[PDB]
Amino acid sequence: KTRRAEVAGGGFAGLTAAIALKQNGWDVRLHEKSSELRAFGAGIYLWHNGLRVLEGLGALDDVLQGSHTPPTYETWMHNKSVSKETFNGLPWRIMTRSHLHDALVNRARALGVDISVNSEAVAADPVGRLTLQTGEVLEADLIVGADGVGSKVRDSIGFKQDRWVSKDGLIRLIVPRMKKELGHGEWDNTIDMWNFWPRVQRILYSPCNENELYLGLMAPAADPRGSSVPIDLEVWVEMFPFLEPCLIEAAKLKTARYDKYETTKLDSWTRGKVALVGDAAHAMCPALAQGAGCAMVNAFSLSQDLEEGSSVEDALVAWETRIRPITDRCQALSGDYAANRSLSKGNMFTPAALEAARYDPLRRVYSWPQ
Ligand SMILES: Cc1cc2nc3c(=O)[nH]c(=O)nc-3n(C[C@H](O)[C@H](O)[C@H](O)COP(=O)(O)OP(=O)(O)OC[C@H]3O[C@@H](n4cnc5c(N)ncnc54)[C@H](O)[C@@H]3O)c2cc1C
Ligand SMILES: Cc1ncc(C(=O)O)c(CO)c1O
Repeated sequence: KTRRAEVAGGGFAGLTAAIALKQNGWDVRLHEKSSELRAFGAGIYLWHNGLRVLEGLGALDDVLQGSHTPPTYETWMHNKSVSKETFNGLPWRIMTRSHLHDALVNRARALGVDISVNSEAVAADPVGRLTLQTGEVLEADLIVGADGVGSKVRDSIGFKQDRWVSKDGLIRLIVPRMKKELGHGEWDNTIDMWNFWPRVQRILYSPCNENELYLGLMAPAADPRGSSVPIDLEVWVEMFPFLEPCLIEAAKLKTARYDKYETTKLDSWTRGKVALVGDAAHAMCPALAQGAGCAMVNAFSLSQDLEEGSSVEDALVAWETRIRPITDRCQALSGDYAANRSLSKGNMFTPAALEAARYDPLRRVYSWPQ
């Protein structure tokens, strides 16, 4: 009598899906292919939409404790401040990835979500079957493909996919704030530090709390010094000398990686009893800082549509129809911003840019008007 769900992927999308379903009385098992539950990418921004998902998941308190809302989101071009934005009170937050992940994992475990590590999904059947790498076949009423950009769940079924890969990437790190050492300034702000001269180098400066600073060091792949890991300290200090104390700390991180990005748009997100959520369905450009935000909204919204008394297959179709346009629009605008380097101008968090952020998944309305 109890509905059973199998979720592939222990990232933000899968954990959100698992918690939301479990709260609604589903028996839920989650599979993570890695040997342990961990989140990579150093730091992350969430906004009102994702904070509302966290509220709905009962995971908000653990997130807000030990995370940070800057006094303002500031943009520089060539060390000149070009904008300071506060989004008319719209809630937002910066945190380490591990901080968000821990909150979600703790909540999943408190609810009794069955979590299997070293467990890899390699195929899904729309009739409600999930196959693991070992050969084990699991039957369920709902299968969730939350297994990231290279989703085997998705690819085992076959979806029409618009794929794009970025030639350029960035190096994302957590370092000590070194706040005292930074001297005079507004070092609690988000500061997006753009430059095109003398070279294309950018740092997104993102405090996570009183102890930890999230840095995104961005340079073209064709730049053999700026794209180097561990970081080429000299070329970063040269263009960002006011961050030297933090950059010296960053240079100690020998695990640093230069990560490129892909985007994904699919003809649909569903097939029978299989739903694709998160990057598996809709990986996007990071300009609007909404990749995980949309992923969490979508995973949460999936649980909502499964409460309507419909068959799982109909609920999944209804879910995509209801919730997908917010993501399609956000993904498109982020792509345009990225292609045009729009954020470099500052003042670009317009009402349209903030549309995904303004969405409240709990009440299903748009809040915090701009
Ligand atoms: C540079 C950059 C910056 C970003 N900044 C932000 C930001 O500030 N704010 C924001 O909201 N979003 C941001 N995003 C986007 C965000 O990182 C993603 O949208 C989000 O992490 C997607 O989560 P997911 O759970 O869908 O996928 P993933 O995070 O990829 O997680 C899937 C989980 O999949 C597990 N797995 C993979 N294959 C299998 C398998 N076969 N079987 C079982 N498990 C499997 C993976 O190991 C992992 O544990 C950023 C993205 C990039 C690239
Ligand atoms: C929060 C954020 N905003 C914008 C961008 C961007 O691509 O301009 C990135 C990439 O790291 C971000 O992480």
